[PDB]
Amino acid sequence: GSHMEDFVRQCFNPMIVELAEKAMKEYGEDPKIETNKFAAICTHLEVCFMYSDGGSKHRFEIIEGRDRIMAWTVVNSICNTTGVEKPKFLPDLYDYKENRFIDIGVTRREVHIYYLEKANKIKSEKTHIHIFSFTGEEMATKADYTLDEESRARIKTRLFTIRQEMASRSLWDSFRQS
DNA sequence: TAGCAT
Ligand SMILES: [Mn+2]
Repeated sequence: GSHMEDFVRQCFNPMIVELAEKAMKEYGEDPKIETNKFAAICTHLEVCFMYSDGGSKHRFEIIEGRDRIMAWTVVNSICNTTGVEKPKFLPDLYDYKENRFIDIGVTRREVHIYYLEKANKIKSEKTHIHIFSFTGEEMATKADYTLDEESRARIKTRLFTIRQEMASRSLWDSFRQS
């Protein structure tokens, strides 16, 4: 029974917490033990949903948050109807305005470190990468940041708030260093 | 699978 687990459950809304729990269990893993992975998955979900709220109403197909089988089904429907390349790893959103998949990532390292790791470990060229840090930096493919500044700014604000909440509980050093 | 580790 870790502090980190009880922190996560009062920091994120129940719908995000339930989707996180399902994602770790769908891959046979324990929120109670892998508490840093629990917090990261909740963080990734919250950013993806905040990001999809930033568009015009029909702009994005949400992939993140669905059962894996249904996620790939929706990816195949997009690739078959748009002709866009089928990504190798499950993306987070599909941008109907710019006709591309987006993979969002959140990092406690310098933004470019995770960006470059993603820009290889995913290879599948045409997928747009958008990285956010817990210090208010972002980095996106071709410096194309997809949303208005206000929509990205509220994401950066929320991430710094998660950081301060973890730090005020002495969970940040453990989280940052794991 | 998240993303930090290696
Ligand atoms: Mn992602």
